[PDB]
Parts: sequence; C-alpha cells; structure tokens
Amino acid sequence: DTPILTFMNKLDRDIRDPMELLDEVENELKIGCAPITWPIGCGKLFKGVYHLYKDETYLYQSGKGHTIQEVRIVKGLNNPDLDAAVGEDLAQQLRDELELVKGASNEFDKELFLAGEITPVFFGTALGNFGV
RNA sequence: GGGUUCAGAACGUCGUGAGACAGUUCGGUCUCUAUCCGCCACGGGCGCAGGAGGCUUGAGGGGGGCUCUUCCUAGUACGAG
Repeated sequence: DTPILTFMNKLDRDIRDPMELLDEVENELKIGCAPITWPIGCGKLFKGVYHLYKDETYLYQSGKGHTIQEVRIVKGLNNPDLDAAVGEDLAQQLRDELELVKGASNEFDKELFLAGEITPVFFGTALGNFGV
C-alpha cells in the first residue's frame, strides 16, 4: 500500500472520459482520486491541463518531446487571456466541466496519500513532455 | 549508307563444268540552282463609302499546362504488433 501517483498518457489525441475514469479505482481497484489538474482539449486542438493547487494553466505545444516545448503559464483562472488563448466556450467550458471536478472527487491530502488508501492523480502525455 | 540487292575475291557447299545457295566474309560513285501548291518569316499595291498623326477594342489564332523528394500535422483515425 505504498504511494503511487496517477498519470494519463495520450493527451495528444481524444480520450474515452475523465469521469468514469478514476471511478473504477473505487469499485475494482479501491482508491480515491484527487485531480490536481484538468484537461483543456483533446486531439490536435489539445491545450494541456491546469493545476488546481496553483490556479495556473499550462500550455502545451504540438510535436515536441526531445526539446520540451517552451513553457507558458496563464495563471489567472477565468481570466480572459486564458479564455482567449484556449477559446471562450472551451476555457470556461472546462470551467463548467471543471466545476464537475468539485463534485465526485476529493481534494489533495498528503497524509491519506501515504497512509495508504489514496493516490495523487496527474494528467499529461509523455510523448509531449507536457505533463511530466 | 552500317544491313541488302552489280562487278573482285574467299570458305563451307551443290554442280563433271561454266557457275550457283533470302548460307556465310572483307571490299565497293547518295546527282551545287525550288517554277507550282504547302510552310517560316518580310515587304510593295489598293482597299476600310472625308485628308491625316497616334494611341487602341479584340472577333477570330497561336503559346503554355508537367512532376519528385523531404519536413508539419502524426507516431494520431486504423492496428495485438
């Protein structure tokens, strides 16, 4: 029952779904999920994730793994610039979709993380360098 | 004018012989002047329902259209690999 952070590879293309996801580790596996960062578009239009304990959006770039694409952080949450660079609908879309995160999962607990029972959950794709 | 299709001449060859065999072999004169149609271009004559100097519309003609590699999407639809 030793710690074990979670990771979601393949953030370059589309995906089945962040909801029922971590949800099978509660029935079969048996471990609570604590999302520290969420999606911002799958596929080519992919736009990375966003940290929850840092309130700041990471912006990924197309094609890049050997030379990590420059890093760009748009802190300001619903702040327009984020919305504009990641698209309105989309930027507050996740906003409403992110709202879904407020309900159906927990926050981040350092002590339950090790005390065996939970797992920190990370999101990102290696082939991208974005999310490592 | 290399192949073949004139003389020489040579072998295999058939013919007694002269000779001969879409059998071989080496050798062997390709004719300065475009009149008429055509065609490439270039003028001179008259005409365009007044003399002129220009700049012009464009019916109708012509010209030209070709293709390869590699990178990005994207190691992603797809695929167990």
